[PDB]
Amino acid sequence: GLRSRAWFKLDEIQQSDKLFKPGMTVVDLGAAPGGWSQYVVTQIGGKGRIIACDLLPMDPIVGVDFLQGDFRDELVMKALLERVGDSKVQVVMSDMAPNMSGTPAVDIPRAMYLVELALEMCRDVLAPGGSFVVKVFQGEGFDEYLREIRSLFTKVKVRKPDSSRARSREVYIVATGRKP
Ligand SMILES: C[S@@+](CC[C@H](N)C(=O)[O-])C[C@H]1O[C@@H](n2cnc3c(N)ncnc32)[C@H](O)[C@@H]1O
Ligand SMILES: [Hg+2]
Ligand SMILES: [Hg+2]
Repeated sequence: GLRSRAWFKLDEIQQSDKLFKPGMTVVDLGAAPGGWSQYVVTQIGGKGRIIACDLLPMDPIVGVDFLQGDFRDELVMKALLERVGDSKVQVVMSDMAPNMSGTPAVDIPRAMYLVELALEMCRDVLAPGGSFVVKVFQGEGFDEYLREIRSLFTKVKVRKPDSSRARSREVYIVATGRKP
């Protein structure tokens, strides 16, 4: 196809939630191979920019500062913050998901650790009034994580893009209006 399933899931979210606007600065976590950043550049235009990260390498994209490393490493955080600088960040987006073993009592804790890391970076860099979109799986830990996001944002929706496989346990929490 011309674009990946991931690209289509974000297009569906932009259609439903209107997160991306011209000139915004966006953080893209678990960016490889680049669908979400490629999509966001079409919305933020050439004057916006993205600071992206993945364990895997990916093709460069004009307007995207891409750092390849393990987001679980405190060091990689430091380097990502170096690319953000004093730019205000209007959206933090995360599509990170772990290598899955196939056993939920193992895969869910691995996945929840990454979205907890994504929320901690959101707390640290997202500007007041900003948005956070994160891939999360149904199951253990989902209720508490959603409650925490609801306490930090003015509006929160749980989206299941039509492009998301019906068999997949994933959903996307879409939060807008980061509270003061
Ligand atoms: C569903 S894919 C991302 C697809 C991407 N949104 C796109 O549009 O191409 C999930 C990504 O999370 C990344 N990931 C998982 N654990 C990570 C970690 N510790 N640090 C950085 N990226 C991680 C993976 O390497 C994988 O590329
Ligand atoms: Hg990275
Ligand atoms: Hg936040």
